[PDB]
Amino acid sequence: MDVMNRLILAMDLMNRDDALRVTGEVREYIDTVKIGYPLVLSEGMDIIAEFRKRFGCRIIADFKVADIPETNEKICRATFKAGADAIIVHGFPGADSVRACLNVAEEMGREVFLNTEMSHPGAEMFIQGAADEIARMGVDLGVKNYVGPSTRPERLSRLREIIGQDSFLISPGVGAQGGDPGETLRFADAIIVGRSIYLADNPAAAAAGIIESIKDLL
Amino acid sequence: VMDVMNRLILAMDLMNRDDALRVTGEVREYIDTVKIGYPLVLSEGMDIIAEFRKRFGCRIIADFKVADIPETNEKICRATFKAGADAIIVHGFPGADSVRACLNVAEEMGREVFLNTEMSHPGAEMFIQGAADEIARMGVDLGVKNYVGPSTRPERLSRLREIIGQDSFLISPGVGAQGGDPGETLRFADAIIVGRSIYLADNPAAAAAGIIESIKDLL
Ligand SMILES: O=c1cc(O)n([C@@H]2O[C@H](COP(=O)(O)O)[C@@H](O)[C@H]2O)c(=O)[nH]1
Ligand SMILES: O=c1cc(O)n([C@@H]2O[C@H](COP(=O)(O)O)[C@@H](O)[C@H]2O)c(=O)[nH]1
Repeated sequence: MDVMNRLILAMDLMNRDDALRVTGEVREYIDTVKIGYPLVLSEGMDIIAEFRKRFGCRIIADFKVADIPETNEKICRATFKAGADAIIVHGFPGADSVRACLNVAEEMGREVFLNTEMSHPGAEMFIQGAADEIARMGVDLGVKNYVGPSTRPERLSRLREIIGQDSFLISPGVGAQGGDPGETLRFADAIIVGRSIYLADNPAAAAAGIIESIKDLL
Repeated sequence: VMDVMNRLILAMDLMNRDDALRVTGEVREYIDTVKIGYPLVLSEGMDIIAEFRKRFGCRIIADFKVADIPETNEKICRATFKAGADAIIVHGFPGADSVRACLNVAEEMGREVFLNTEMSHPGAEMFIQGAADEIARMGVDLGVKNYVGPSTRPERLSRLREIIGQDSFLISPGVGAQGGDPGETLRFADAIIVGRSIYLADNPAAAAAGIIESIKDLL
């Protein structure tokens, strides 16, 4: 996956007009948008096709898929029907649940991203202790796309070690949650940025600023 | 706690609006509580919750397995309750802050949170099972009153009932298609969740009635 400027916009605004306007304001800087449940549950799955029509951007559906295999298959099918290029799935529910998603992605010509360790403080309770094993599970299953935490560069580096340089790694927690863009790109292929851009007085200048700060990494 | 008719919750995971409505309507006399998940919501929109409320006298539990950071969890819960869901189901494996985010929105909005503790499918054995007792205890500590646990592992369902106590409300999926027994599950759960055994049956109403006949002495 070739992400413009190594920068993925997390579009978590919850109304269509604002989401479209802000995305339009930063369109020159990105070509990949992560759309999650905040926007989809507020405006419907048709918003994905709308983004594709307006911007041609790739769409990663951040749905943290975390059900039994049978339900996971249905969720992926509905998601790809809506035009998503990729879906993000949790590894904590185990290998069968991940495989269910890989099957549908293969059928519809899409990608699965595996979330290995999350960025927020609560990730320390249960997820962090399982994270290396979840990463190895991804490797065993043939997963090629991963998500790991900008807020813990040492853990992000370990995840990169496990999955290898061939795998694709994206990383949220940059900006609002405290992660640094350049440090994160030592290990991740691309950074995910939400509030630092979409809540900024001037989203375009915020994106431009982040890009300026990592210009030597592009 | 919610008064679940016949201790039976329909898992409405058909992805077609016409079929979902038909089947739900056919079993309406047996079931006043419907679990709606992402298979149906992602296919037909959040307005499906509105349509079920309009058409049927049913409570709606939004099974969204909420599993994000606290800030995003808050947004998901707000949108879900705004749409008319009585309750939402959240994961505990992302930790206490993520659960608390959901509880806070539910408190503010006058709705309820269910916490998923151990899941019913084989893969749950890899990571979830080992965390499940602690996730349940965490729930108790956070003041969670409603829980989900697995019909497919009676021993685990029993332990989870112990941890959360008799006053807590416990619902349990994995009955029928996944191999769990209605009667045995109701030894520990307040209500059973049933999907395919009902919605894929030639006569969903007869399937529901048959489940209910099998547990008649437990009502
Ligand atoms: O570990 C993770 C995984 C995520 O997907 N995310 C998501 O990435 C985005 C981060 O947005 P923000 O830059 O506003 O903190 C949100 O959509 C959040 O749900 C995260 O923050 N941490
Ligand atoms: O541990 C769990 C938790 C669930 O919510 N579920 C959900 O309960 C329902 C089970 O449906 P069924 O009776 O068709 O197996 C599905 O909606 C599934 O997503 C589950 O099967 N196991």
